[PDB]
Amino acid sequence: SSGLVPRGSHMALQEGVNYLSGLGLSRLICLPMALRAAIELNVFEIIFQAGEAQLSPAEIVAKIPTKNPNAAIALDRILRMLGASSILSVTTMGRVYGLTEESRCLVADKNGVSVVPMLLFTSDKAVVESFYNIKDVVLEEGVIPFDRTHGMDFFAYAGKEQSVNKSFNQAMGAGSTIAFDEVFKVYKGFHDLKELVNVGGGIGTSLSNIIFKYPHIKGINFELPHPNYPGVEHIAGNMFEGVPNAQNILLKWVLHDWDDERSIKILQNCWKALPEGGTVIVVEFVLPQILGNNAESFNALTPDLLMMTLNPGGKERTTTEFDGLAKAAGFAETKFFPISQGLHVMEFHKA
Amino acid sequence: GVNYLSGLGLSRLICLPMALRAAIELNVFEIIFQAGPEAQLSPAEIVAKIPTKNPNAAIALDRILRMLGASSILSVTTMKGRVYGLTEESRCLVADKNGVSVVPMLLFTSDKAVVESFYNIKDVVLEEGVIPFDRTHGMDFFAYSVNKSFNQAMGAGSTIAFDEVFKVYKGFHDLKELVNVGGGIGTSLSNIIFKYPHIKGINFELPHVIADAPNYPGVEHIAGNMFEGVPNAQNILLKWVLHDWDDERSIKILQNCWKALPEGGTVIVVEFVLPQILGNNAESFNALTPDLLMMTLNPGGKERTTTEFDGLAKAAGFAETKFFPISQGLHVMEFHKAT
Repeated sequence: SSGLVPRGSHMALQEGVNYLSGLGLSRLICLPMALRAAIELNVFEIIFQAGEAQLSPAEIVAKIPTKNPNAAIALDRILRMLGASSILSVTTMGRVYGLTEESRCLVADKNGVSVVPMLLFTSDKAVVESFYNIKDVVLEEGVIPFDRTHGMDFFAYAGKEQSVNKSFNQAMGAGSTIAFDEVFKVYKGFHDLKELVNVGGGIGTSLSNIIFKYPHIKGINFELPHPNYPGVEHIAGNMFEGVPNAQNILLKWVLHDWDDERSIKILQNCWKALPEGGTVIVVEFVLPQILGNNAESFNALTPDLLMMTLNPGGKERTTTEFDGLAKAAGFAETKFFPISQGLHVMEFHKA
Repeated sequence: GVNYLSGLGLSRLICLPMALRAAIELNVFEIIFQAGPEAQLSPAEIVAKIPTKNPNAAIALDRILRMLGASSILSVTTMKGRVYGLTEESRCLVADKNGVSVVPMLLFTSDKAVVESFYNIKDVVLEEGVIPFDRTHGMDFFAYSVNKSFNQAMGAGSTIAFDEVFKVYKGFHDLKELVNVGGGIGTSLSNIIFKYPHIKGINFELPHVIADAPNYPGVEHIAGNMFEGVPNAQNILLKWVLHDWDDERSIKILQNCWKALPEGGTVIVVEFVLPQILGNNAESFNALTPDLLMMTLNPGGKERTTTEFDGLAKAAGFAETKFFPISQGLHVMEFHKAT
């Protein structure tokens, strides 16, 4: 950075509160809805296909299935908002728009994975409608905002509206693939395992991907009664009643669905299923001890608030809190492995 | 190497306005303010001022406040939990000495009926002449609680804007006569004349609106249609009118103003303007956000740059445009008829 900056004298303060600047807080609702529209119009892939390209609104709508003659002027009102917010790069000539580091993740990789399914689910109408009632969690004990908004719970609602069910399933699948891609680069604890029981989790995709990379692991997928992957045996059951005997257990985004008392009971059922020397491997985002405006913080705060609206008993936790859960279930040794951006793998070791 | 893991954090964009709305509705910002200047309060201290039975209210509240602190809407100090205070932007969420804040506008732009319509904004790109609100709710916006939210949003915004106009712009002091085009029942013009009592005021509005209007000091009511003609007067006020209309209709209004003015007369225009270069700042979003709301609610209208406003005035026959920037994208513009 060029330039010499003297400490110098103290900046003179402005007088009064300028309420006109506070009107700009309306940017907070407009930006996510503008982003959602641009995702649904495929703007980011259209830009990417052009190659550090920057495209005019006319060039972008040329690739959108519309015949609306005013499409470009309409689209520019949306793109202007994304450019002002640094989601798109802008050159003012009208304006042309390109990708930024922030928006590269909206373009699917070689294997078709991006963050788009997560973003579309977390801003889905049924979820956003329930966010209007998040304050009820403060005011009334035991109220679930989604249930109050829709008169049924999230999974009952998703079973009626298949559009919400596809959207949720694709979101969890994308997030899991993204997180495990990073886990497999950093975490070394699968290396010498011979058996792993996945407790919770769903269809068995994450476990099958572990066994692909660690072919000596014999997998068991343990799940509630409702696609068999080789080397993955499927067992139906309720983890609050018991867990099948296990050399090692995998808990991938399970504990954050449950309050402390229920998370402790899951881990106690894990403890009694393990032999001496067995391990629980926990994959979770961890709340940083000091929050700030950074990816580590928002990767924990965002699922925390979505949980508050869909399932307020669940919550995100700090490393200290995770260690507290482990000790309440009788584990005496805990190991923490930072992966990236707040994602951690934790090992709870049975004596 | 694309960082997809960090990109999952873009879901924070929907979480932040909903946490902010919850905190406004829990009255969090006024509770912090009443603790005194530079106060920072724990969640337990804030919950003690909120009527609730719930023994876990403080823990639940911290889940919302944490988000606003991490996003810089609240200031944060970490004790051994966090304490929260106001920042420059959240100070605007507390009423000032004149009783008003930006809260009504924030609550309207994130209101349920508005946000539900935002889901169909892509239909404006895809299908000619679709109005997102109409497709969402099966009827017009004015045909469609919500009317309360809308009126108070527009009233708070106008009150905040004009309190600043009056401080910065000195062009009302020596006017002798003023027509307010689209003045409603004339309240706003009456309040201008209260501040500047030498102005002779004319409230000009459609007949069914003026039918309900009371008598105000210094104000004469005249009924009619601004697209056919405007009353003769020395000066004309267009406050928040032109952004409701496309270029052709705006030029027609201004051509009617030009006809109604004497040589030397002026149109005074109060609007937010789009900056030439957009940035992550209120000067950009104070025009971008109304523009998106109109796309969802009032097709036809649009926000404009200063250069575009000059273009309208010159096309309507005015000889000079004169700009008085107020703050944060708000401008007064004078369009002068040649003498």
